[PDB]
Amino acid sequence: KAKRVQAKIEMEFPSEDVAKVVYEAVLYEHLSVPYRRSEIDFKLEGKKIILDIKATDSSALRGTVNSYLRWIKAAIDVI
Amino acid sequence: KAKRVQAKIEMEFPSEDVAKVVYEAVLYEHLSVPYRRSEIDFKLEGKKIILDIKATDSSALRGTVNSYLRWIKAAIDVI
Repeated sequence: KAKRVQAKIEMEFPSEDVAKVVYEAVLYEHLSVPYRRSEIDFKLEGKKIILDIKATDSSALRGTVNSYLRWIKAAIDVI
Repeated sequence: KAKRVQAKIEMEFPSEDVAKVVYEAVLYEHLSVPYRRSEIDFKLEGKKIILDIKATDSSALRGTVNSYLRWIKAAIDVI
């Protein structure tokens, strides 16, 4: 019985060409997944990586935040 | 190499008094656990709940949601 739900993550990194890097690859596995759950407007601008999300509900979200915070570490791993 | 990582969350609920129950459960659970890592600012204000989370890294950020989102979703099921 949970209604409208929204999440926002920012992250800090060493080089912009290391935020460029982390942001720009997590993107290719985000474009490579149609049928997402449930709403996203990821974006890098500096050395921050910005993640804003939405979920029909409490868990339409949690498993997705998981999904991408690993994917974001999975990206830190090759660096 | 993820320097500081932060997620602000907001949940809107049926009754400004059905959310008051969840706060209280979770808050209890967030507080029947001193030594609680990493950083959590739990504030019920209105029909909305705002879970502020500051962490050491993506991973820190990550698991300090699951157990806490899965607490919220727990409170939800005793109603």
